[PDB]
Amino acid sequence: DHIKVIYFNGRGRAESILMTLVAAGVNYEDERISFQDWPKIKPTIPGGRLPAVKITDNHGHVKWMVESLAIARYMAKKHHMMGGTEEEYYNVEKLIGQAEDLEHEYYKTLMKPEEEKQKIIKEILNGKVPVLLDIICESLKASTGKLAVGDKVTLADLVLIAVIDHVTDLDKEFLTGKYPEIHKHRENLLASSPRLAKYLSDRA
Amino acid sequence: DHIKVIYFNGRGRAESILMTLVAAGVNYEDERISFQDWPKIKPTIPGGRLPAVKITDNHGHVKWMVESLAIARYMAKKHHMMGGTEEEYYNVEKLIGQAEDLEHEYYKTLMKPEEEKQKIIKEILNGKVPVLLDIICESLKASTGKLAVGDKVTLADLVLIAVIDHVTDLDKEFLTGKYPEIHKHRENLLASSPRLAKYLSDRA
Ligand SMILES: N[C@H](CCC(=O)N[C@@H](CS)C(=O)NCC(=O)O)C(=O)O
Ligand SMILES: N[C@H](CCC(=O)N[C@@H](CS)C(=O)NCC(=O)O)C(=O)O
Repeated sequence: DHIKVIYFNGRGRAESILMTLVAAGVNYEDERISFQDWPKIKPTIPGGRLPAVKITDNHGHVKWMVESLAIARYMAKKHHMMGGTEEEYYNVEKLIGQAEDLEHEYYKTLMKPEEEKQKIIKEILNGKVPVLLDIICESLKASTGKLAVGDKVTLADLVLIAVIDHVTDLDKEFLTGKYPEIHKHRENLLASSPRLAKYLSDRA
Repeated sequence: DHIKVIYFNGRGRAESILMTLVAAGVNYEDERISFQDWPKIKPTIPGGRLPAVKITDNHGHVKWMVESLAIARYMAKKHHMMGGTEEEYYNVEKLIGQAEDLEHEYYKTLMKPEEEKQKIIKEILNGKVPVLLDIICESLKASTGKLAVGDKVTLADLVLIAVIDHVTDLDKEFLTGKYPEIHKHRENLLASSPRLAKYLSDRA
């Protein structure tokens, strides 16, 4: 199957999809759409929104998928990255939900004039952000292995790395000297997934 | 097992958990915590946040669960409400993600003075809300059965009903004469789940 991932230029919602395929060792085509080209392409995308995934097989079948984390969960399940038991499934989902909570705080800062952007950053960094980082640390602490859940890569590992990258976009040193569990998780994940480490280093 | 669901007084994040147990016919204890009693109870809750679920078996084991939709997904999976195939799993998750997007627009209106609350309501109702309602309508259209995904209740059905209830909290008539798929889905769901219909009618 040819898998084409269609998104805007950056690590936004598509990152969960990209990292899942990378970690699972699945080949795919990147299609980054520029702001200027979007109006033309928008009507050709079922549902008119990105990320979208177009899967084409060698017998002419075309499957369109939308909703970034639903795509990511589907692919993760296919490649045994959603937990091997019900309990591990719950713990995978628990960390995804916590990471997504944190992501929504980050979202508050987007498409705002610099002036109120810094006010929001200060608000969230003095409010919900450290609360969620600690809660995530507790989730990581409870793992029986080196990763979010056990010793094998799950979607939870991938969503966490992406959201932490957004936190450090807001304040580069926010995690410095703090949250040892999150730092250790990043080390362990990159150690366990050379494919992901290479991907993260290569990223434009 | 005794299942105790702990939340604040209302339909907020706990609703997905409550509706899942109701639809699956699982008995549980409701524990609603008042604003005034929260400070005392907060330290006794692992992670210090609600919803939380405490499950106690008849051999003294105590299991604590947090993160509302991770709990809901876990319970839904246990009771065959997350899809019967990978494709149905994806479609369940697609509608959950769409419904949660809509929920986050609703969240924008919370804990705001009446003045800017109405400005935000007008903004979202003229912006992302109708966009997401239509996208949800398309998801429903693509079902092979009467419900969100097939003919049997899934977590997607339940999350959708709860989020639509929040939209109508903001504007009672927003769906009137519009979004026929959403109206039909509500009818079909209540028809298919007398347990849920009774629960929704009884709600305080
Ligand atoms: N629930 C999201 C929704 C994606 C979304 O918000 N897409 C926006 C990203 S800019 C979009 O494509 N918007 C407007 C447009 O397509 O014109 C997902 O994770 O896929
Ligand atoms: N991701 C959410 C997080 C829940 C949450 O935001 N809980 C708030 C609801 S008011 C809370 O308990 N907050 C503050 C406190 O416990 O003092 C979930 O769905 O469970």
